[PDB]
Amino acid sequence: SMKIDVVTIFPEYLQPVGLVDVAVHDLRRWTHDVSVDDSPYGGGPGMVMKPTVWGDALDEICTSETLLVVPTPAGYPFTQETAWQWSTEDHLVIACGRYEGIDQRVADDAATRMRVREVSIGDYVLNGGEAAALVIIEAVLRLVPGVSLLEGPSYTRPPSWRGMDVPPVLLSGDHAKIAAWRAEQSRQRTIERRPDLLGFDSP
Amino acid sequence: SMKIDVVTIFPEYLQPVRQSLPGKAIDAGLVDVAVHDLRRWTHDVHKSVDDSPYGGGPGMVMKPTVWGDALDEICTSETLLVVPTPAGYPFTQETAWQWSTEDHLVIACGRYEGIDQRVADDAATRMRVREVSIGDYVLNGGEAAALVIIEAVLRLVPGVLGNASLLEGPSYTRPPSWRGMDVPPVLLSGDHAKIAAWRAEQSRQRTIERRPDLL
Ligand SMILES: N#Cc1ccccc1Cn1ccc2ccc(-c3cc(N)[nH]n3)cc21
Ligand SMILES: N#Cc1ccccc1Cn1ccc2ccc(-c3cc(N)[nH]n3)cc21
Repeated sequence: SMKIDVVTIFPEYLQPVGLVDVAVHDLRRWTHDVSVDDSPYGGGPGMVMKPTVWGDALDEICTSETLLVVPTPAGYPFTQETAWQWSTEDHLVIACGRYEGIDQRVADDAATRMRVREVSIGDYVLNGGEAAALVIIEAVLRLVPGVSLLEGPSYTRPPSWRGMDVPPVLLSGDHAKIAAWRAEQSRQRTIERRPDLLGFDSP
Repeated sequence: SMKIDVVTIFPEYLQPVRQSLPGKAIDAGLVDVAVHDLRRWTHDVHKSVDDSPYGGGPGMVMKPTVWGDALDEICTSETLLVVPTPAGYPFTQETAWQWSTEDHLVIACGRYEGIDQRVADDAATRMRVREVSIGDYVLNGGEAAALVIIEAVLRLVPGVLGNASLLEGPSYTRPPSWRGMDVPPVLLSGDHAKIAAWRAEQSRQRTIERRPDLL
């Protein structure tokens, strides 16, 4: 059983979402004035989300058992290992930022009462945490109980299509030769596309 | 001026993209994102898009015949065909910059255990094809990857999304004190050379702790 709460100023973006419940919360519901952001101390472009509104939202939503997940380009890497680790958690809260990010004290304050993970889902920049939340939720939930090397190419019928043949070994019924061909394809694809996974220099 | 076509058996998954597009960019003809149900190109009454893998194994593989027809209709020789896959080349910020000046992206979203490899291989004989991974984790299908790619690319196209190496360090804003934590005094010092040096050291420390691979 897992509960996931997602906090965002764009709850609509999360629409693409019994052993797991997912709830989406509008951050603005915790404002009192009739502004969630302000200019950065020390200068710089763009705006930063104020800690005040976040603190009130997280106070209500989180407990000491919560794993608070904060997407950010500056985070620790979120990998399949991370997804395995989080798949056995009772409660994930995903705090989705916008603008140029969230005041650091939100995470620092939260870490005084719960576990906090600032994470990056890849080396590119999004406009906010929502797309990262969808990625994290998908990668985690498919591993929940009750639900290295790159994969090689896959094929299905027909055996010949547009004059292109399925590799004959896959039609041979020889499990050992198929196992070996697939292993070779995987290691070949890994060296070509992700040499770092095998301990070699990146392009 | 960019056209993006997304092909998927879950067209509603792409709803957040069409939502996050400012009307001004659309009416200025800067961008157009269209989403297509793959089942429109199925051949049978059961609208089949998958079939068992040659060589055996778990799960299912998406049929080449259906994808071939869809891409034939949607793509041209000028198309950059983007195919998300856990086994792809890494999609990075550099990739996003490169793709941001393309006239036509087509994103082919797979499900099940992926798409028959002949689809990409056939397409590559008449257009540019890019099999890409967005990170080292496994999704259920290509749609969340398409969302990430579209957002990372379109935020680099001037005026499209409303937005205007070492890791970035921490950021702070009002109030100067909150739950017992003060904003680092240096940021309020008005010594802008010192602030830059402080920020640089924060970046260096954070990169060491979180991403030593970058050093
Ligand atoms: N933060 C930040 C930030 C900093 C500088 C420029 C733009 C942004 C946008 N942004 C605001 C919230 C937020 C959340 C997560 C991502 C994110 C994660 C990955 N892996 N890429 N992008 C980005 C986010
Ligand atoms: N392919 C495949 C596959 C292979 C084995 C197990 C599960 C899947 C699921 N799947 C089907 C389509 C598809 C597309 C993109 C991703 C994807 C990309 C990143 N960076 N992670 N996951 C996954 C996709």
